[PDB]
Amino acid sequence: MNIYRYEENPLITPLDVKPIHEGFEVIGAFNGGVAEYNGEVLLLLRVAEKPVSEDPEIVLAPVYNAKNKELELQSFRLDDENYDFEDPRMIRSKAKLEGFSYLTSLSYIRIARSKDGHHFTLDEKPFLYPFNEYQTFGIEDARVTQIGDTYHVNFSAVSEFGVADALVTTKDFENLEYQGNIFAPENKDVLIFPEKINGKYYALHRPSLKSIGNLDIWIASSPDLRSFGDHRHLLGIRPGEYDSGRVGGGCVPIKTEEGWLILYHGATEENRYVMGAALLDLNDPTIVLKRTKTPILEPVADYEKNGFFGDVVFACGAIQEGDTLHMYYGVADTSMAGCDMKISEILHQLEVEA
Amino acid sequence: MNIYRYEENPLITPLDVKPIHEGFEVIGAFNGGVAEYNGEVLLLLRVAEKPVSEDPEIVLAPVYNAKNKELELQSFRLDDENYDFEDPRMIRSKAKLEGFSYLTSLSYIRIARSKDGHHFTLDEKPFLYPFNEYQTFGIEDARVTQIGDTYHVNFSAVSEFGVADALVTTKDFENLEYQGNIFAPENKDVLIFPEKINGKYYALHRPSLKSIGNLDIWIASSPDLRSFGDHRHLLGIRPGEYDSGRVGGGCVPIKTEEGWLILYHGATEENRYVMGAALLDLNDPTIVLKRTKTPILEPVADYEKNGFFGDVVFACGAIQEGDTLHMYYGVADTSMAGCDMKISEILHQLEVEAK
Repeated sequence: MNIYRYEENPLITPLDVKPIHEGFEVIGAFNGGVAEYNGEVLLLLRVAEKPVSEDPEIVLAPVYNAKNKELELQSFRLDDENYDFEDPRMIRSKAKLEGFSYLTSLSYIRIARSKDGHHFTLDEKPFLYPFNEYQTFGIEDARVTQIGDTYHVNFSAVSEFGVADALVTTKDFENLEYQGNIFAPENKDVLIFPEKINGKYYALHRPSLKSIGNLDIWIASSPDLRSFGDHRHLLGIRPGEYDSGRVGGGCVPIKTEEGWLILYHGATEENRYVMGAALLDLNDPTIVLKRTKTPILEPVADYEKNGFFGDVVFACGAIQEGDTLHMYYGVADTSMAGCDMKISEILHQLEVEA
Repeated sequence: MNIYRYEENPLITPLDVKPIHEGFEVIGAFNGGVAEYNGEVLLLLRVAEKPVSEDPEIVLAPVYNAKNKELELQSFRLDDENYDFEDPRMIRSKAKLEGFSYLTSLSYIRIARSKDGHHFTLDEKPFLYPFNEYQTFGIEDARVTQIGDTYHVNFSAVSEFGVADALVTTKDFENLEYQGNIFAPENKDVLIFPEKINGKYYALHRPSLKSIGNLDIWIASSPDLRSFGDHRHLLGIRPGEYDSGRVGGGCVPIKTEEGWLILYHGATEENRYVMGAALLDLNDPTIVLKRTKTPILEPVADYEKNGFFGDVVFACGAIQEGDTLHMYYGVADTSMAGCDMKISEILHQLEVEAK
């Protein structure tokens, strides 16, 4: 189908971003949430900073102490027989390889803006930086849903208490109002639907489950975009397919005449991430109508295959201009890319494959 | 504490309950939620039933099929090297001992009623039995919060999609309105506060967490007791204490002058379960004022000891009569017991140990 990868890709890399912590290096500027504001495209970049150690035998985990309001560093020996360092994103206990003790970087959100959709300038300062006890290991992967004049910026809040999803609302990206953890841990990939639907707001989410249950997309309703309920299972993993390991919401649901168009990410058990699509009923989005059998975007460019965590495309937002989607995505957990696609052609793939 | 354990304990045991599934045995009638209705104490018992296999090399998972509305038992060999059968409650993948693929029992809720608080009679039939795709492995551990004339009966909904917490409301225990999964998986030990508090309803909860986080009590607010938000961490585990392994909500929060009194359960890593207490700010129950350092109720009577993994008391509700709390609790994973204690003594222990 028509995938127009921008000539300027990758649009924003770690080389474009200077670290804010002394003794740290920027390892990624990625997974940007996407908004239009005052005539410009905004990307709410996840900027990941890693504390550097001169000794190759030792690695460091950055923890924001919320009580003290400063950054603390926990050191580890790579040869510590109690820990596993094989996933570069995390420092895992050998007895709990399904989770993590610490992360290897600390993230926050920084805005970049563009007049043309292709060339971006960073705001001078960070936008959201860990500010409470739910964010000590970082603020990640901000999504943005605009309803009227209000932008709903929701993001993973990672701490020793779990991975929760929290919400900040704003009309101007300057005055921010904190709305709490809208989803309890363990959850992430929360996408708020862009309008009230038959008297209820909705959001996609993605419980991560210890005991039983796969990494599946769920949906919840809400009277006010603060509290959520009537949780339902929506889109499950598919063994042997591109989304055999996990699925999660990607972009904000796109209203079409055929249903809500869901551009979601899927990964295999080997953590190769692609984008796929699904279509939900317009009036009751708890109903799934169609789903792709093959991806709409895969990691094929060199900036998508090679990086901090390779073989990843991870779209966290897009701007609709008629039939065109200007889709922005993380690549390799390293950088930001852009592409244009067509709604009509995604819809056509859905009809063909379902 | 000066606990008065009921002379008739254990009040209700598996021997008192006949199985509703052909071929099964009742293995527990326990963890009962507690309500007062029409001049009687109601216990919303969790009844757990296990199938009996003709072949002792085979164990059966009693799974409810939500399309056909009946059980479809699934067979597993004890000698199957993909599975671990060492926790008799579960069939576990050897690669995922922190979870389960199946349960070896299936639970539902059945009411028992008493005029005197001590002698109970079962309702003829079940009250809540798996009825959707979120309940295929059972309905467990129902709690009851009465607000005015409405009873909020919330419970664990176990399936292949996860362990969620779901809500049914009723004014008479006969006409029930299903309100959906109020908390997403993975959650349980949900206790709805019995009043609107400064413009919001509140519920304790207890996220179970795969990646990072202990088994800690959280709290959430709600405008309507259907949707919940502003999730906050409330009570965490404590290394070296009776609640070093996990905590969870027990009874419905009790309004006192001093704050909300939370009678919660705690367990060590060695799986001994006790009751403790905490006191929350009356106007903002997200604030914790005091917490016990020793238990309020511990397993010491013979019927409280010898659960499969340890001694267990597990209180899922109580009825207040003045200063007296008539507390009902699961014992040893199998049966129900009752005790009386004084609220003033619990507040007094909170004071003394918080100092």
